[PDB]
Amino acid sequence: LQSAIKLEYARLVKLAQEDTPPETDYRLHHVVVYFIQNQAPKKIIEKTLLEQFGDRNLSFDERCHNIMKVAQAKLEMEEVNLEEYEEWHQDYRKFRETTMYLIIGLENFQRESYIDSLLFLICAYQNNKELLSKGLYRGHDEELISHYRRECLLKLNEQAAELFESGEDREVNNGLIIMNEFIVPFLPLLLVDEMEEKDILAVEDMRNRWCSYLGQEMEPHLQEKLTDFLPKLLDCSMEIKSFHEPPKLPSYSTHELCERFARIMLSLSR
Ligand SMILES: [Cl-]
Ligand SMILES: [Cl-]
Repeated sequence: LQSAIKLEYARLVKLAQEDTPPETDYRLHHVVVYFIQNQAPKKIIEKTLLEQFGDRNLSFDERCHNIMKVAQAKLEMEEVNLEEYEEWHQDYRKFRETTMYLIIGLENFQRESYIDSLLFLICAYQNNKELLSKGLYRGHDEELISHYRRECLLKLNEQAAELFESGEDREVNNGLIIMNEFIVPFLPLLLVDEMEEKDILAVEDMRNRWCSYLGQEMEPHLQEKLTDFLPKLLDCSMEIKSFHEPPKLPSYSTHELCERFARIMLSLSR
C-alpha cells in the first residue's frame, strides 16, 4: 500500500486538531503531532513518517514488510535539508525534557517538598520560554508555570522565615542558608520583566517580610545576622550567571511521560 503513509499522516492531522482537556497532550504521544501543531513544512513531516516506516531492517509481517519497502523507496529519492530536519527533532526532544522538568517540579510542589520542586520549576519555566520563542504551540501554559514557580518561591521563603522566627541558632542559620542558596540567586529572574506584575509583587512581598523583622526585638547576634543578610536580599544588582546546570532527570519512557503528565495535571488544585 503506497498510501499507508498518507492514511497515517491524515490520522495524525486529525489527532493534532482535536481539542483536549489539560491532562491530555497528544504532542507527547507523537513527534508528528508536535510538528503539525507548529506548522512544520509538509516535507519535514513526510520524511519523519517515511523514516518511522522505513528505518527498520527486518520484518515478519508481509503487509508491514511491503509498506517498509515502499517507504524506503520514497526516502531514497538537495531536497533533503538535513539541518532543518535535525533542528525540528532537537526542538521536540527539548519539548519532552521541558515537560519532564515541569512534571517533577509540579509533583514535588504538590508533595510540599519545595526545595526539591523549585529548581525543576525554574528550569521548566526558562526552557519553556525558549520553546515559545519559536512559536505559540511549542511549549506549555505560561500562566501555569508562572503560577507555580512564583508560589514555590513564596512557600520556600515562608519556610525560611519561620525558621528565622524560631530564634534558635541552628534553625536561624538553616533558614538563612535556604535564602542564600535557593532564593537570593534567582530574585533577578523574577524582576526581568515589568509586565510580569505578579512576579514583581512577589519579590516585594518576600523583601517586606524579611525587613519587617527589623520591627521586632530579638537576640542581638541574630540581629547582626539579619543585618548582614538584608542587603543581599535587597541588592539592586542584576548579576546572575548566564548558564545554570539543569537538575538531573532520571531516564523515562514516553509512556511514563504521558501518564505522569496526565496524573499531575489531574491532581493539581489551582
Ligand atoms: Cl487544551
Ligand atoms: Cl490539552
